[PDB]
Amino acid sequence: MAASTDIAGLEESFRKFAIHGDPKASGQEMNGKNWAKLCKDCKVADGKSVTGTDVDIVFSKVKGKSARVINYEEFKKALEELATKRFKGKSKEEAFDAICQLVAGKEPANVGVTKAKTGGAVDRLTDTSRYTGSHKERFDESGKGKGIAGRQDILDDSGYVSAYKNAGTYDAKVKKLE
Repeated sequence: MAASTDIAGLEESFRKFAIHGDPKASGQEMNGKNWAKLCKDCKVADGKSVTGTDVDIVFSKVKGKSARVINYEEFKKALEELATKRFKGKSKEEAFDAICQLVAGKEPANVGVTKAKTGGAVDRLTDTSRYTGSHKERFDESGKGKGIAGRQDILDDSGYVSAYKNAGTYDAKVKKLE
């Protein structure tokens, strides 16, 4: 419903964790830490279906462009993932709205805030972030790569079997000389 302002509350909670640190980011992306906490605060990572590691895996999968952070589109794509982890078997819409229902409205803090005062953030060398002078996203929002380039998911093999062993000074799997 409404291809733009779909859920609202979910988008609000996204901002809550997105602007965690920098309020000028608006709410375009989210890093692995804030995303990990997002699941924790909303207890989407229940441990029985979705564990901490699995949450980091999803984040490491959907991103694609290396990226310390994922954009809103890939966030709602990640939600579909965790949704199918728990609410699978039901209606696609219900599963998606359900997982969002467990998140929407809350902020990065289970009643009490997380005491983290100890990490030296005094590294203000001006070069750090810098805003005006470093770099901003170039206009490539219209023409992006469908599946990055070659789709690229997993190239996992049985373990590379060599005839009667030996082969070439033992199993030199892409060992420098190839």
